Amino acid sequence: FLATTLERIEKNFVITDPRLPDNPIIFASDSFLQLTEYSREEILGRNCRFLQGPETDRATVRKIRDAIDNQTEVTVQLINYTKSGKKFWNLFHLQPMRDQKGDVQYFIGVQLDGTEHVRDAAEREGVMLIKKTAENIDEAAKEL
Ligand SMILES: *[C@@]12=NC3=[C]C([C])=C([C])[C]=C3N([C][C]([O])[C]([O])[C]([O])[C]OP([O])([O])=O)C1=NC(=O)[N]C2=O
Repeated sequence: FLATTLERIEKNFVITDPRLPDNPIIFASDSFLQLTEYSREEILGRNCRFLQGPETDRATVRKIRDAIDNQTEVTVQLINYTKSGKKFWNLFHLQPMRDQKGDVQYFIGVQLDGTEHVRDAAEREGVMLIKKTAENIDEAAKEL
């Protein structure tokens, strides 16, 4: 699956379609593929939960479930795994994308990878970056 211009935006993100069974990934940027080690054909049509593994905090996963069910934004940190099983920390931001009547049409997820759980200045700078990125992608996705 060749990258669309959207997917060549130089940021780590995915877009899912909550109309399709299990809210699957339909767009995944090249940097997301580089991070996770999967090809685009391997992850399209799958729910993002395949990135989770034994050390993933399930309490945090439930925070994300609740955000999606209530169609609201969330920002959390959790451990995720690459295809080859390497752990990374994921500073993750979710937000819905709404149409001209205000209904959610897609979800946008922005991921910032790190080697540790961040706090204080590193957390603040991380969250500044992922929120700004989410806004950029919301604009890009308006024409999908
Ligand atoms: C995945 N990012 C991500 C991006 C979007 C836009 C969405 C909608 C979800 C994710 N997930 C969360 C996952 O798909 C799921 O929502 C949760 O596991 C909670 O639901 P379940 O049914 O499992 O309780 C992401 N999960 C990750 O682990 N990493 C991300 O990058």
